Amino acid sequence: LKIVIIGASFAGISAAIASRKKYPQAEISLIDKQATVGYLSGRYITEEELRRQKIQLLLNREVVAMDVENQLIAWTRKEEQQWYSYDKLILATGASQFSTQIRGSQTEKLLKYKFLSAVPLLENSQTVAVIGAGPIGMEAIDFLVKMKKTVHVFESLENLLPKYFDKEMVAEVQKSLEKQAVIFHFEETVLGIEETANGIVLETSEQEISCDSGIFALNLHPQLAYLDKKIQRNLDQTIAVDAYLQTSVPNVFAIGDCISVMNEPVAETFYAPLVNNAVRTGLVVANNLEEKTHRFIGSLRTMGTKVGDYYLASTGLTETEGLFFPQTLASIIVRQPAPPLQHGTEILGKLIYDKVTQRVLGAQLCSKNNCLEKINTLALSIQTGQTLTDLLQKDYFYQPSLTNIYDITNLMGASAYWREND
Amino acid sequence: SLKIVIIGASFAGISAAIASRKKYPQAEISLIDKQATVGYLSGARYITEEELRRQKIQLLLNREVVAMDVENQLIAWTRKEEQQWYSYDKLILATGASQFSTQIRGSQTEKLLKYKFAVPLLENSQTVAVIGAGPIGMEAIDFLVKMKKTVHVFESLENLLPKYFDKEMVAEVQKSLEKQAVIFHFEETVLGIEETANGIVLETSEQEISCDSGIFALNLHPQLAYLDKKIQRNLDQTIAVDAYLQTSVPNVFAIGDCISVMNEPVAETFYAPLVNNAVRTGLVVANNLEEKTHRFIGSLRTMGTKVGDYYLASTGLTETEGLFFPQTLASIIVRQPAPPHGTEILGKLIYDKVTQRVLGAQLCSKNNCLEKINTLALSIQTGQTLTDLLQKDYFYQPSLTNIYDITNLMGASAYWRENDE
Ligand SMILES: Cc1cc2nc3c(=O)[nH]c(=O)nc-3n(C[C@H](O)[C@H](O)[C@H](O)COP(=O)(O)OP(=O)(O)OC[C@H]3O[C@@H](n4cnc5c(N)ncnc54)[C@H](O)[C@@H]3O)c2cc1C
Ligand SMILES: Cc1cc2nc3c(=O)[nH]c(=O)nc-3n(C[C@H](O)[C@H](O)[C@H](O)COP(=O)(O)OP(=O)(O)OC[C@H]3O[C@@H](n4cnc5c(N)ncnc54)[C@H](O)[C@@H]3O)c2cc1C
Ligand code: NA
Ligand code: NA
Repeated sequence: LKIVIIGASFAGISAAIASRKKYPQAEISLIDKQATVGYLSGRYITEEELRRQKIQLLLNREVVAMDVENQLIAWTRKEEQQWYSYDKLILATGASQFSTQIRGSQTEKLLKYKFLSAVPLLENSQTVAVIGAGPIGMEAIDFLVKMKKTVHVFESLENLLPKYFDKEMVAEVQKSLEKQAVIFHFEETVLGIEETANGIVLETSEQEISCDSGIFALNLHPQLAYLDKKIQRNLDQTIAVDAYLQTSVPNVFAIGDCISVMNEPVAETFYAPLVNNAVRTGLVVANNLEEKTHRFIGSLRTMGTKVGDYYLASTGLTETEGLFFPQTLASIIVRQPAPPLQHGTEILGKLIYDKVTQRVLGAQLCSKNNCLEKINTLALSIQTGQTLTDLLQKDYFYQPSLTNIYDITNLMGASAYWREND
Repeated sequence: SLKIVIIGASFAGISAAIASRKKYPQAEISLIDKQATVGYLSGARYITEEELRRQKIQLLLNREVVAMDVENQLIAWTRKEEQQWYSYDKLILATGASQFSTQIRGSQTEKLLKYKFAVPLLENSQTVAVIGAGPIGMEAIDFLVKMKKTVHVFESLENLLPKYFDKEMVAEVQKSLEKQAVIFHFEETVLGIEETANGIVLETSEQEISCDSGIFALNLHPQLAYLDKKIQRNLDQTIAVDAYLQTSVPNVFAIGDCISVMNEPVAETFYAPLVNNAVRTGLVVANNLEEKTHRFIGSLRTMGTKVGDYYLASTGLTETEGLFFPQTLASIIVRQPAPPHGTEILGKLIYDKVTQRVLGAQLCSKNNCLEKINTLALSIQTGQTLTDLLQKDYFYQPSLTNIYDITNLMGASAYWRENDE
């Protein structure tokens, strides 16, 4: 069996490794347009580790073409094209193509994040623009605040990390950052950028702002030129796959940032470019290369980070995006002093559930205490179809010096349950 | 005007009271307890009488229930050596763990202390004995080591926290304590205790050990003398209940420590007097006083603690516990350095070899990863397979987690390992 994987990153390396365990005999090739793979960027595994695991790393080769019916792909190394055949093809190409509707976005003064590899332009900057307040955006605001720069943040949605939190859950986080030369512009889109000799002017749907330079923190898209046209694609240009991560054509699969994941209990498609989706989809394709053995469970955009002094975690549907779903969403917020027997710092928890079915659909957490791991529990609760009643009584552990009497996770479900009984 | 009466104003009882109020804003709710005060911890106030009072919860303290009549629905208590009767529409039994019970000869010695019932007897002792290496015993040892006493630990099972960990998982914690004058006697049961003028001698299945005093760290049982003999009970004396927490008689329910809980997947009925079992059964029973609406999920004996520099957590069946079940169980150990190069996180996963259903987990590390046990517990209690655990959602962030969560990894490792075979 010849398993060929295009993309030697999180998704691809996971698929490679997972494939090696399933098929100890199979010939496995990992292809990538880079000099070396194995490290995080802007060193979790060594080429020797892939090698010890009988995985051929064909680097410096950029895939440029495909032939689905003859089952071949073509890469271009040292100016010379070369075709390669496959029995199974796994697309783990990620998303790095910069595609915007911003006029004059090709300014060298507008840094495109992932390509980051601090930098002269930023150090010589006093005021910097950040386009996008998603996870990538907040990371940039963080490093810019450390460098003591003035920051202008542009976000089309209502609040910071909009796809993960509802306004009230991060209102304090924003104020916190506002006291640190961070200036927010929500519900404002960057329409164009004028390059001056010593800076840039962001032309938004509301005004013009001056900055010395800018960081593009919006989600990039999959560079899928090499893609065979017979392969079904989604409107947003991601590759369409079924619950087994197979493309619309025989012997070709796609994982990670290539595809659009699904939040099943609410059967809706969305693009969640996260490391956990990359690792999970990769480990799973490996068991569906010949037979539809294990359905991908889907994604809930589960995330956890730290913005300043605040630990923030999120998973599932936000109440805000509930306007676009059939479920009648309801929510409750719980405040409970941190685990040292309710004496510690406040922990804010929001739970989103279906008001009719009482199924848990989303959760948000904000605190100065690092309780982030609880998001993995809340995520599991939603992913297994629990109701307020189930969450309310799930097992949890108590220890007078380590926890509170009743876990905030269980309490979130109970509080919602009680409120639903008037 | 439903009159709900709750005997026992502790974790279980107070939870039932709170929950009963939520469900019945217009109900008469009485909380009865033989103590003077309520809402204090043990082992500094988690609820004030003023609080329960504000929720219209009739606090009837200094009253000890000594009898009840199921047929006519009444209970009787002794206040100031004068009996009194009280009626109820719904009665919730939430008394706790008090009764001292053991077949040890001479256990009546005054030199053998019962944990929970700076002590003179212990400070005058240089060598103290602890009977039981369960959670209660591990705390006594902790207390004793801090007082710099020499400790002799007796445990019928194979290792410390036997109902929570298999031998290899706590081997380093044992050595850790043995450097602090703790001497362990596993697979050794105390048969009798001889009292001397200045100490005790413990007759064991293997030898005789001298100590100045001893601590009984075995689980105490519910004081159910007042119980109407009409209520069905288990062999260990706990009160039997159906999935909705009702006893075998009309309008009487039992929760917390009076009760035995279940691990449905393996059809195991056991006694696990834990605060989490007390609180959950208390909140659930309040919804089944009339119609059976919500089945109590049961318990996995989920636990988390810290011994020395070690954080230990457990949930479900240990490999050793599994040997007691017909179903064949397997396990795998996973060592993952903590995030970002950090200290080792050691986890063991127990699963059904045939169905690949996750059934138990154990964690040990110098890193506080205990919360991960709540997640593993949810995986088991929810019926996940190794495959489900392998791909469950988890969050990643370079400064806080590893690339692939150890919880997911433990499931994947078992899956892959099973594939090799
Ligand atoms: C600044 C930033 C911060 C982020 N922070 C987080 C975070 O904190 N937590 C989190 O979960 N996620 C985070 N992400 C998202 C995460 O990095 C992605 O979800 C993840 O990289 C996806 O993995 P992948 O393997 O699918 O794609 P990639 O990691 O992009 O790998 C794809 C590989 O394919 C190769 N390739 C592409 N096209 C071709 C071709 N035509 N021919 C040959 N090879 C090709 C590339 O060289 C690349 O190595 C962040 C992203 C950015 C940009
Ligand atoms: C040393 C020690 C350490 C422990 N550590 C932990 C731990 O770390 N984590 C954990 O989860 N659990 C721990 N536990 C167990 C935990 O304390 C119990 O599971 C919990 O207290 C049970 O709650 P309950 O409300 O059912 O009973 P209890 O808390 O025992 O309360 C019963 C109440 O009923 C009253 N009562 C009894 N009889 C009568 C009567 N006849 N009439 C009127 N009132 C009566 C009593 O006054 C008492 O207040 C520990 C126990 C001990 C001894
Ligand atoms: Na909706
Ligand atoms: Na067995």
